[PDB]
Amino acid sequence: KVFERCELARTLKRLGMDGYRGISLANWMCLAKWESGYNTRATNYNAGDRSTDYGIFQINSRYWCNDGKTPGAVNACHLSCSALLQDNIADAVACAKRVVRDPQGIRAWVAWRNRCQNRDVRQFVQGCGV
Ligand SMILES: [Cl-]
Ligand SMILES: [Cl-]
Ligand code: NA
Repeated sequence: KVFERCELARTLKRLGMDGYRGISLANWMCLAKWESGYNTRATNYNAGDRSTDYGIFQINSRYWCNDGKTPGAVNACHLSCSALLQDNIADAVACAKRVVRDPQGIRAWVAWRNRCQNRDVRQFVQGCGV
């Protein structure tokens, strides 16, 4: 499913992402936008290290979910990577919460550093009623 901006904004708020571990809703929106374009079925194979990024938040199979084919990987979210490709983002959200529970926080995603950090991100939630 390809989420519409405000539709996604409201969904994340309901799932309790606003201010989770100090991260504003607008930052989560910026992350989803640059990682997948709000697309839940987005998958990206990294031929460089044999891992794959899954779903709306492009969560990596090396540490977070299990896809069985990534070498020396763990499954911190305790989920099959397939769970991260559903239209319902409840699981992807539970896993993203797990990711940011680590010391790096939102910085775990290099894309956030490149396109969201130190920028005016208000635009992602304007007019959405959140
Ligand atoms: Cl699962
Ligand atoms: Cl599994
Ligand atoms: Na894994």
